[PDB]
Amino acid sequence: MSNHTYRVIEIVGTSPDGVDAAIQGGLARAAQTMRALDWFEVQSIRGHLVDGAVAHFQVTMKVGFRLEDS
Amino acid sequence: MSNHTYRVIEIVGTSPDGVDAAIQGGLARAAQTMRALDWFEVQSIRGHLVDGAVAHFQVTMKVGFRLEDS
Amino acid sequence: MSNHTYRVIEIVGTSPDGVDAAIQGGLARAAQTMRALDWFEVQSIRGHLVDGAVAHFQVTMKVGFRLEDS
Amino acid sequence: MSNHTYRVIEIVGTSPDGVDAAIQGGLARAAQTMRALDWFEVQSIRGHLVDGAVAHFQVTMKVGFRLEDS
Amino acid sequence: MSNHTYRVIEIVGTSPDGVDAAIQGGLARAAQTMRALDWFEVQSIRGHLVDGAVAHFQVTMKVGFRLEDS
Amino acid sequence: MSNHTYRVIEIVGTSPDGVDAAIQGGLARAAQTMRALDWFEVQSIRGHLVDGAVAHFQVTMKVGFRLEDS
Amino acid sequence: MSNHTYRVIEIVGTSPDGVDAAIQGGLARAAQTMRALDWFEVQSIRGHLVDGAVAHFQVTMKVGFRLEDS
Amino acid sequence: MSNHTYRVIEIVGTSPDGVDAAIQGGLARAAQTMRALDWFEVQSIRGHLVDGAVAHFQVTMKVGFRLEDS
Amino acid sequence: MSNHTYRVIEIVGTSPDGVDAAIQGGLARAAQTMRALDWFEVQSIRGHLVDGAVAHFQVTMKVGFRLEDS
Amino acid sequence: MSNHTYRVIEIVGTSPDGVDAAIQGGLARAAQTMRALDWFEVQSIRGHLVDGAVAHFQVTMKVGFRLEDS
Amino acid sequence: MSNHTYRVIEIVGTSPDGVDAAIQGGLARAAQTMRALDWFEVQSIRGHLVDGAVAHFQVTMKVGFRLEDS
Amino acid sequence: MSNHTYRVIEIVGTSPDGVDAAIQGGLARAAQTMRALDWFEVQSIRGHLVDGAVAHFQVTMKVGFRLEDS
Ligand SMILES: [Cl-]
Ligand SMILES: [Cl-]
Ligand SMILES: [Cl-]
Ligand SMILES: [Cl-]
Ligand code: NA
Ligand code: NA
Ligand code: NA
Repeated sequence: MSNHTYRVIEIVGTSPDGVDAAIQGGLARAAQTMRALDWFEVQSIRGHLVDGAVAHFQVTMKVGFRLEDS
Repeated sequence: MSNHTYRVIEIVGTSPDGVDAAIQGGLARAAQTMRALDWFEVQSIRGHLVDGAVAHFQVTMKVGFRLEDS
Repeated sequence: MSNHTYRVIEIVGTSPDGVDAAIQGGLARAAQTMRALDWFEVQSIRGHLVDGAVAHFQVTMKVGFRLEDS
Repeated sequence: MSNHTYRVIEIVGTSPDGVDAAIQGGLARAAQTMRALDWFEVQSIRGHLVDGAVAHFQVTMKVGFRLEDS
Repeated sequence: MSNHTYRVIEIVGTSPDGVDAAIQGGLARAAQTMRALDWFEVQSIRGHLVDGAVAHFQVTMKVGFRLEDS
Repeated sequence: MSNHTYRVIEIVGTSPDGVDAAIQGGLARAAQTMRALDWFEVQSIRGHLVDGAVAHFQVTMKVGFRLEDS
Repeated sequence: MSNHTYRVIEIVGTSPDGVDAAIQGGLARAAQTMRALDWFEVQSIRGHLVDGAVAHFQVTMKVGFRLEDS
Repeated sequence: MSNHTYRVIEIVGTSPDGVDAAIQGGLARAAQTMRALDWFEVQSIRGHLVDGAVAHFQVTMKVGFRLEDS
Repeated sequence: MSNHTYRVIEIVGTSPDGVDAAIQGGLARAAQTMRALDWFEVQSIRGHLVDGAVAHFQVTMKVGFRLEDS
Repeated sequence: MSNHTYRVIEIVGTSPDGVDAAIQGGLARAAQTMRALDWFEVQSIRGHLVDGAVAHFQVTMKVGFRLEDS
Repeated sequence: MSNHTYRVIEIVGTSPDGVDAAIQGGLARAAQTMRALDWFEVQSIRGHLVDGAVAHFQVTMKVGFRLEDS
Repeated sequence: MSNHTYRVIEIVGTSPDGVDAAIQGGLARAAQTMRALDWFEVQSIRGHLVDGAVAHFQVTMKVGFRLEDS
């Protein structure tokens, strides 16, 4: 690596099934329309409540991928 | 949302199961008293150990709800 | 101050009229039933949107007041 | 929210008329070509000067919007 | 611990005799009117001056205790 | 900028008329005897109270200016 | 405790099955060779991606234990 | 500067040479696409190792540019 | 407090006695020059060691005072 | 120094008699078995409470020392 | 050290030749008109761009020196 | 990885020739005695000054490596 640049994106996964589901969900959505993802760093784990249960988990994470062509 | 006001307190949720559990359990007691929980936010994930096993996951949280009374 | 023992709570004042407004309402609402609020400290400035205009600013502030000693 | 996958970007709105103004323009300009901006979050309040008067305030804010899922 | 929840409170101890006195003082006031306290985490050590000496030490700390009944 | 060596100092502007006001006075007062202030950066927004109304906002800001080089 | 002194080392747990597993996994290792660990503290949650899906989570935490005998 | 708006993204610059190189290289690709880079800000300096030698310096950066279109 | 302005500088206080001493000593010299010290704030507690004894406690502080001149 | 390299370990000092004692206490231990410690840095000040009073303070710090000979 | 106080100043070095040049440059300017400097701690590494290259590196650092006379 | 577990130690690199050298220097040492280090992470950049010039930089970072075999 001497000329390998990365782009760091921010997404917020959500799911009623917990942190891992949320992380997993958000990530599939990125890789979906984005080029080979490489890593993710969680920024925060939030949430909304209804009856008094976690309506949905919100896991903000930073996602990195490589840029290439030429 | 006209000009409501919110209250943010800090509860520590605990469970042997894991993070999700600890949070869910923590939010359980908080709601059992309070005034429709609107949102929560994880401050940290700690845990107590006995030997080579997690005794209890400790997920400290910030929960916000309504205070827009009169 | 040698017997002075203060208590710091957290609140989130909202307002469609900016930070100043959001701060002002929150604190007003707070005292409107609570004690003699001494000071406040801004934790974060956020907001919810609709189009490209802030429906309401969200200033969460830590507030403190002198407790009772005898 | 279980399919909701948001994207948080960062912007810096400027204004010679204070924080409120700087925040307002930034977000307006943002949506003026972008999607349905959900929320925003203040990262920093800065400013460039000339004499002893703020030429323009600089509010950098993280902004998020719902992505597309199907 | 599977169903052991905690509440995290904020107090500001004060004393002219230093950090430890301040911590000690504030804590006695909490335990005084509060249920069995469990731990405290210092948040900040501030102070006010008179002749040029620490009029009073201010040690903000977070205090945790257990919630129980049934 | 290769000889430009700036000095960053910290100040706290106060005002009963909100953040904007507090920021404005502080900087004005600063230059009213000091050099050519280049930029400023908000450290914290606080305030002292009386009833439930801010007696004066307290914006502490880091300010910088170009030093002298020859 | 009374005069106990503890060491805080820093490990990183990894697992294909989420935070809990990585947390649990990492500790087991520390326990395999270290005297009764007392507590852990999550420092971060990251993960490598060899594709659209998660290759495996990485939970980095600080583990604390005592030391005294003679 | 009337009331322009800026965009801040995050790139990771890499180089075996060192920090300076990694940043310079990172900024190279960022500019090669974007819209006159105004400023950058280092978020962290990381690096990959093979044995007893630095494989690649990794300087993550925040780059800001213009978005004041219409 | 009409619309005063304050100045915040950073001194490092030192003492073999302990934290309290180091701070008290640090504030001593600061005041011996400056302009009625209003408040202080501890930034960190460090210390130098020779062998198995604390050589000197180092408490870095932020001291604020008046600058509301004309 | 010139080409020295240091290790930073992390210990936790505890004492029934305040911060100083815990700080002092903890170090002594590190010194008891580690080659001339050079510096320490307070990371936190916490404490357990078995009642209204402080059972004992807990001061967690990072201790640094060198390593070179051959 | 029982009565050794320090002052902590803030400067922003600049240079087109990288972080080290910038650090080096800013420091010479301080020591130039200031009394024996003792240490510096980097606060941030920023920069401005022209053609798309680092017009100049900006390294904000905190500089410490001793105060003495009598 | 799959079930790997890593240790993060913390070293400090020093050099008369800037950040790179100190970074490079420090690591070499860790490598001299530690099994194939995998990654490093800059925690700070400081330096001692025995005069107007830099005596030598001090780069403190966290180095990570694995551990597993049996
Ligand atoms: Cl907090
Ligand atoms: Cl960020
Ligand atoms: Cl600071
Ligand atoms: Cl750390
Ligand atoms: Na989980
Ligand atoms: Na460099
Ligand atoms: Na003390």
